[PDB]
Amino acid sequence: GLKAAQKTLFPLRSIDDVVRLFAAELGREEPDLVLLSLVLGFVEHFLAVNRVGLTYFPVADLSIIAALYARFTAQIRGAVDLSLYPREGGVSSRELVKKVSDVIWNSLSRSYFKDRAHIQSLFSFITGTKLDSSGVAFAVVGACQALGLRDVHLALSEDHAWVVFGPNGEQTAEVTWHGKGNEDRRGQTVNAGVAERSWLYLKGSYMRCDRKMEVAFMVCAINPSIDLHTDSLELLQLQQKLLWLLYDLGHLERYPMALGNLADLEELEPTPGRPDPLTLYHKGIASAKTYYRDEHIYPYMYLAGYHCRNRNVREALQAWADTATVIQDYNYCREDEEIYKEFFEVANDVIPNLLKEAASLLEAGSQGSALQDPECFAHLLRFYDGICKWEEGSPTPVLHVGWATFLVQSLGRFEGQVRQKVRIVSVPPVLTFQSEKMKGMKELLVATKINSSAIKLQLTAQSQVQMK
Ligand SMILES: Cc1c(CN2CCC(Nc3ncnc4sc(CC(F)(F)F)cc34)CC2)ccc2c1cc(C#N)n2C[C@@H]1CNC(=O)CO1
Repeated sequence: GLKAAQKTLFPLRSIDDVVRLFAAELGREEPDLVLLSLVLGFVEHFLAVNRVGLTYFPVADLSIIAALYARFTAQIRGAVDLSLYPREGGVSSRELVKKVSDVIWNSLSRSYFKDRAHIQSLFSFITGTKLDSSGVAFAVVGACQALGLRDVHLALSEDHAWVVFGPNGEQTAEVTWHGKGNEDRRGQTVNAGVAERSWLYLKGSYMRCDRKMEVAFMVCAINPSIDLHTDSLELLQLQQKLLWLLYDLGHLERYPMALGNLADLEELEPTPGRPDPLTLYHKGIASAKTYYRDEHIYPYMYLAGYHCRNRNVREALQAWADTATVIQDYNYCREDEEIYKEFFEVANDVIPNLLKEAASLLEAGSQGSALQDPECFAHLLRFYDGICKWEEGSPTPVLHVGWATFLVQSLGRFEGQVRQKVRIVSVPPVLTFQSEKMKGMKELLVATKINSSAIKLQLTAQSQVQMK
């Protein structure tokens, strides 16, 4: 349109007015992605990018939003000539989807920082011709909606986005980049990534959005950061209000990371009358088990982060052990570096800091430590084992660093008499290792004295010692 009914709430004068606009669109046949993203982007522009407004909330006048909306839709409609792409009866062709992706891609500024903040929305695309990676995929979907292509939907993994189209969403197409300067796979399917068991494509258990999940995505995509020290509290509150609206309407049911995002917000600002963060984290894991075969990593990472912030050492290590149990059924590929870096920091920064604080109290003489709990030691081992198994599914190993020095250190935080209580059982607390690297370490892990050189040899597959 804009249709008449889409315009009656303007001007938007408050974050509550924005929520009413999302509620109205979520009540329609198909919520208007372009309208909603433009509004979120406009508000974020004046609360996070250029804070020049003279009122608390940057009043959103219909004349401004309508002009931006008409600019987008006319750009897309003028550049994508549907007459050239006969549609098979509610089915978009791969050429048509590629054409929409090319129109978005070719409109982007030739040079900018692609990981800058606040370039996620259609407001940034229209005013700045800049988008970040997943913002390109979202803009393709909004453009397809504007063109009447009801079968084109956003597909989301835990670190990438693309589109699905055709009957039941059976065709996939890459429409944006991943990482930096990698392949130009635009227009290809994701079948190779699915078949290779790379985490980036979730073995095919990725999210296939309907339009209301596409609204949930843009709300998660809100970035309240003003700088590295300061968030906009008004943006955070808007994002939290919008996530509760989607929650109430049932649209986070199949969106684990949105439930974790909402829990993280509730931790900073508990909404009176709403469930606790811990309930939300477990709902996210429950969603991942129900809809995605328990193939997602972040539901457990959200939970581990919570337990870590609250110093529940046992429960953090349990959640990290669960994260590794998910990752072990993937095969490491270079495109998976983002989750690799997260595991690397957990192993080499987060866990050492937690166990160091535990060790200091225990050294003073205080009993009942997590360091005295063989279930805790077993979770630490399962965490390493899953990461090793993941790596073993790759082609070329050589994953240096972090791993050996802090593995040895973390092992030594537990006394021999605790480590010795874990039973490591082969198939065909109790632990079964899946990785060949940890299977070979079993007797080194329960020695009274941790043999640092032998453990490093085994973890690095180094076969030789210093000549002298
Ligand atoms: C909680 C959390 C976050 C937050 N993060 C979670 C994923 C969210 N993503 C998305 N959210 C919603 N929709 C989509 S859709 C999509 C794909 C698309 F973008 F392509 F679209 C992505 C995406 C973005 C916010 C980061 C690192 C975390 C944790 C917890 C832990 C631990 N334990 N860690 C590891 C760190 C390592 N180093 C440390 O110091 C401390 O722990």
